[PDB]
Amino acid sequence: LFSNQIIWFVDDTNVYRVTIHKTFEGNLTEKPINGAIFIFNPRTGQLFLKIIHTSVWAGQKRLGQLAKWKTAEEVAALIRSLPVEEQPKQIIVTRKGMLDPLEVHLLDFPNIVIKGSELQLPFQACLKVEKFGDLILKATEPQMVLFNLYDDWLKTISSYTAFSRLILILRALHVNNDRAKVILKPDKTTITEPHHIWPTLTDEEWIKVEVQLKDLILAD
Ligand SMILES: [Cl-]
Ligand SMILES: [Cl-]
Repeated sequence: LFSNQIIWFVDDTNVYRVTIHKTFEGNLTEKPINGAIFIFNPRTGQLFLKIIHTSVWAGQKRLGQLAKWKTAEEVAALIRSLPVEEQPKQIIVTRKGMLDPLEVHLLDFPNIVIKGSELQLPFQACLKVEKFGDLILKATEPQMVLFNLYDDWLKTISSYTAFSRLILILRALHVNNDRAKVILKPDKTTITEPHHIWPTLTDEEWIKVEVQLKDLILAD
């Protein structure tokens, strides 16, 4: 990572989502709720959040499988909307089921290398960060929203350090949301700016937070 090649991580985990309910009659219903594709540039912190509205599933079967294909279609659509100089050189899919759908959808983009990964990058943790969760839940149509997942960090730290910090945050939220949120609020006065994702912390506070997040992930 981090060279002069544009790299995107693509996480399709959260595209097809449902609420499972046991009815008074004893049967399970699985009603879809809105999902999202996360498309993430680890060098710049750019996130393209493509919100997937439940209308896309209307009249369809095997929604989990179809979701992989929907994701590939949407990644291709995003690429086509961008100038060539902004298109990724590499796409790293977080789940192996995306490899074949994305290959088939990107045949017109011979410069783009697609590969899988064993990295633990749980963008699903973002669903419990209110500023994404409510946005996704309340959407009434598909849309794409841009974010900067590194806030103002790159003013003083490298892309490598920023990526590592983000991964620790996401993995810790994933493992234990409530404890991660406490670690990320070290003082009564700790705030997150309205346009930021993460809290405003001193350098010293971040050092302590990063060790605590890592320990939380290790405890599993
Ligand atoms: Cl998969
Ligand atoms: Cl969109």
